[PDB]
Amino acid sequence: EIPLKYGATNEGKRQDPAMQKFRDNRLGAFIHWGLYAIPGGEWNGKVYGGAAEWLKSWAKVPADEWLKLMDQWNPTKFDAKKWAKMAKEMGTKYVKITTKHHEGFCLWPSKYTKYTVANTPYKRDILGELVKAYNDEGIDVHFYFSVMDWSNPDYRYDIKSKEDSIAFSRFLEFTDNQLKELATRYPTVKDFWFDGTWDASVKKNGWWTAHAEKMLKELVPGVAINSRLRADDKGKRHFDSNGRLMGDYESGYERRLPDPVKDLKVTQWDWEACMTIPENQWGYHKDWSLSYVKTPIEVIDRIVHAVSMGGNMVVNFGPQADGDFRPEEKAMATAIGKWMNRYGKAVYACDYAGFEKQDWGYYTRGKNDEVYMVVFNQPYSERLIVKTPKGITVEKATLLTTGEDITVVETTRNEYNVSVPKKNPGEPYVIQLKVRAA
Repeated sequence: EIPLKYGATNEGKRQDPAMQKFRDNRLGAFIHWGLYAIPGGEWNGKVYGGAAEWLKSWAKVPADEWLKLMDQWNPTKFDAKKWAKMAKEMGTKYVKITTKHHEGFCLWPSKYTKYTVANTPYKRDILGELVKAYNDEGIDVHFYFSVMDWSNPDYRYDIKSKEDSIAFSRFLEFTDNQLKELATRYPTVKDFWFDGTWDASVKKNGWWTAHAEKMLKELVPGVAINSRLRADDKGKRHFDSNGRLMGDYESGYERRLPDPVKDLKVTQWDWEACMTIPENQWGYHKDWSLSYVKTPIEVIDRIVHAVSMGGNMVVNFGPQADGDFRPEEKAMATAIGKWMNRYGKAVYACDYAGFEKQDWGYYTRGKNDEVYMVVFNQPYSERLIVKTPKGITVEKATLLTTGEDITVVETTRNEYNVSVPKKNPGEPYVIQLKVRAA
């Protein structure tokens, strides 16, 4: 054991009701919305291929000039009730919102900086309106927060002088102030998802990361805190120097998912993946031809994949500067919602099933021993192979949508062919198994 003051605080998964809710939700949406939506990846006639929310960096824009985009912040089509309805129809159980991204513009009227929604033509507390509207639909709200802040000259990337130390200490105070403000202004918040914590300055101040977790947990009963916030005494991030997960869940499979065969270790902790629709755009980018754009079925595959390995999945949206969503995003949310309405019993409140991975798709397990086969790849053989763990048998198979009985044939000791449905469902589909343990 390496002695640590600022390492892991949880042993194993939290099982209090608030964490069970975070987990059972399973499917979320992400909102990246800030000043970067205005230029939408273009600056002075050049369209940059990099992530739109990083345009200040790509185009080397000074802070004062970038922040002058506030003069153009007037999203007249914004309607928090419409956003919440969109999320509800998609089947999301929670929404994670960029309270402040690296640019430092705040979606709530912070008293600790002038770079906020209050000092724009629109004036209104976007974050507060969203919290109310999502909550009215029974949707939990999580707050994204970037520690790295390009708008505050006290930020430092590393500490190389006494003046750096003093400035960064002021920065950490400012950060604390904003975090306490979020936690008290929006007391229904269920999670803080930290970003921009990779710099040497933060790594050298692991004590602060532990303090932030503790401070927020005191202010917001049951709140979840992501692993990305956390560094230990030695500067090790996410997992401490003894290999123990810090925070309440692992946040890391950002546009990447664990391997269904080789990465079963992830089933031992709570975790949440977050994904973009294009390859690498989070904020609004005006030109989605520049990289591969995922289809709804590709997104649904990723959602089920995460749940099959005991994790949550969050699908990102980058709203337009005007406060509406682009057509591709409206189509995506609607297609996901249609599928979730039909097949969501295999997603919501489901978890890892403990079965060997098969080529047809994924298993998920419900709260009362239901085992769902979620079929993405239809065998020409018309047989879905099911290999059961020792002592487990398959008593029945049923097509989820219709309740029709599906033939199950024992082929070997411990292996069955489950027939495909008589009629090809023509989309990824669910067969529910009844299983028995010896």
